[PDB]
Amino acid sequence: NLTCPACKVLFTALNHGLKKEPNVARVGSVAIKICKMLNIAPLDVCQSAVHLFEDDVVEVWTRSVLSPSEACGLLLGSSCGHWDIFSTWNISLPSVPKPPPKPPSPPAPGAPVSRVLFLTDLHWDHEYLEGTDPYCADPLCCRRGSGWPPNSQKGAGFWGEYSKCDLPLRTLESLLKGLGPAGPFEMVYWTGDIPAHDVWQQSRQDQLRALTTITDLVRKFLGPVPVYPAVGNHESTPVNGFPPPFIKGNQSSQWLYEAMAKAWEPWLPADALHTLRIGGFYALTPRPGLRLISLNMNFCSRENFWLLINSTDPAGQLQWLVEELQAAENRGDKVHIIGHIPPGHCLKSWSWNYYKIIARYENTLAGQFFGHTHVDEFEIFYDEETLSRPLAVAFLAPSATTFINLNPGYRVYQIDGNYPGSSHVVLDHETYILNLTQANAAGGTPSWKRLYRARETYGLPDAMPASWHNLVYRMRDDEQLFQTFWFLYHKGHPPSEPCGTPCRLATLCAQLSARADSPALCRHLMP
Ligand SMILES: *[C@@H]1O[C@H](CO)[C@@H](O[C@@H]2O[C@H](CO)[C@@H](O[C@@H]3O[C@H](CO)[C@@H](O)[C@H](O)[C@@H]3O)[C@H](O)[C@H]2NC(C)=O)[C@H](O)[C@H]1NC(C)=O
Ligand SMILES: *[C@@H]1O[C@H](CO[C@@H]2O[C@@H](C)[C@@H](O)[C@@H](O)[C@@H]2O)[C@@H](O[C@@H]2O[C@H](CO)[C@@H](O)[C@H](O)[C@H]2NC(C)=O)[C@H](O)[C@H]1NC(C)=O
Ligand SMILES: CCCCCCCCCCCCCCCCCCP(=O)(O)O
Ligand SMILES: [Cl-]
Ligand SMILES: [Cl-]
Ligand SMILES: [Zn+2]
Ligand SMILES: [Zn+2]
Repeated sequence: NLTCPACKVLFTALNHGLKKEPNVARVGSVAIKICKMLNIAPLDVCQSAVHLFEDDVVEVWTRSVLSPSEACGLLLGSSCGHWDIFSTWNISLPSVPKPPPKPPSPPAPGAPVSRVLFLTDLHWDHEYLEGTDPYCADPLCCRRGSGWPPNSQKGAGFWGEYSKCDLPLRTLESLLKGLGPAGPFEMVYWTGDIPAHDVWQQSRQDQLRALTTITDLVRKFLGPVPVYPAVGNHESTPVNGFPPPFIKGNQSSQWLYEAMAKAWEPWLPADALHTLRIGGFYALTPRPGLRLISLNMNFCSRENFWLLINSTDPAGQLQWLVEELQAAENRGDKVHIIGHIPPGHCLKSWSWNYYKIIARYENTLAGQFFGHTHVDEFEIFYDEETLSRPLAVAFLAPSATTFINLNPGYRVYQIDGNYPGSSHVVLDHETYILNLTQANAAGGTPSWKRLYRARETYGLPDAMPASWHNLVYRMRDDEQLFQTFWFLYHKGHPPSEPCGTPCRLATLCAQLSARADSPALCRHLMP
């Protein structure tokens, strides 16, 4: 009734009053008070952190949740406004009828094989310090500010520590030198997450220092080998905050996207840098017959608060994705996709609109590779209508960082080699680790070793989805087999707590949940 305008007026005033930071500072003070009461982190971390966020978090709030149109529609109904914050949305596919489903034929004898190294979640802590308390109250330890191990306890290890601690640069430098046996590689995929988890005290200069430093360190050791990286979530500041392109000004993400451009011009062509400076994604031809696609999965992130304003296909990334897939289908080209956050962890509507595009172009896809989870995992795609036929699989390589309680490690994919008629699909992959227990030991030397090989330990005929599909339900029945998977799940450093059946099924359910908030995919695991 007459309350409808009063709503629109009040929200307008508060939004204006939030232009003035002193009130925002008060509003910020409250968020801190909550931070301590909820024990997200020690108070030292709260104050620093909140001060970073309040400015931008309040901006989106004024532009979205507390916008008069949106808010009034919620309290009073459609009569007075419209509430659409995380409303659902759809993507339109082309008018081309999908060709009959078709799987790749296995490679012929003597066919060349390509090696592709996969690096993700390096997470460099430039403040990392040996001897400091690994058990500190702060969300990140083993550094300056962590203090020192109380009561004659062992401090942070020299190369790293099995705890909430990221890596020292020397351990990262060590990784690059020990790729001899893992190589030679034809190209590399790098799905971001370079900074550490010390978000409560990260200036843009701190962020870009890691970008440049780490980028130069890679290009140096790799040399002529092209590296194709993707955007991670820890790479901007504030973390997870990735304003879509329609946002402009100093609060835009231009500083980051343009900084990446300079650092990566040697690796990428012109048309890819064009789109990268805009939305943090790109595509290009790495070799004849293949088309690589790097996605800015921060436009699917629940954490991206900028999506409150408009969560509907930010940057038109999905529509841009379809353009490329259809083009490759016309050419007959295959496709690999890399991104940081895997689709199973995206926003619901985003994830579903993605699932369907996979289903449509199952024949075009030759690979999907992701990270962010820091553990060794995968996710299988099925036909949309029935979720019965597996049609694609994504690989969730484990992180390089120890964060948390992990052995460092990276991933290497053996794929169909560079030759005409290549399917460009994965044939096998290998995982290498660093056994810190032995490296940080007295008189110990860093030694990278192959933890295992895929088809070897799991005895698979191929790396196609069906093989993995069978693999999942197999482990549901056999206990000892999962205990092995559990071991490799943690890069050779599993937890102490045994994984009970509920832990097991939870883990296994995730392997099928390539789509968010859909219990039907875990129907077969428990009746
Ligand atoms: C990384 O290196 C560490 C080195 O400590 C490995 O942990 C060690 O693994 C050995 C055998 O795998 C185990 O030690 C056992 O000790 C018993 C008696 O305590 C002895 O009878 C056995 O012959 C064996 O030596 C134990 O799990 C562990 N040792 C210690 C001192 O912690 C770890 O397995 C390595 N990780 C990888 C992925 O290779
Ligand atoms: C919310 O956003 C979607 C698309 O994201 C952005 O929205 C536009 C405002 C613009 O910034 C685009 O460049 C971005 O992609 C909007 O839906 C799209 O709207 C455009 C028209 O601008 C249209 O061409 C597309 O077909 C639409 N696609 C979809 C999936 O909706 C939507 O209108 C935005 N809502 C508001 C209130 O701005
Ligand atoms: C009545 C509706 C119930 C739910 C409302 C919840 C919103 C709370 C957010 C308040 C943030 C504090 C900012 C105060 C800014 C004051 C500006 C006054 P001025 O423009 O005259 O200077
Ligand atoms: Cl140190
Ligand atoms: Cl079928
Ligand atoms: Zn990470
Ligand atoms: Zn991440």
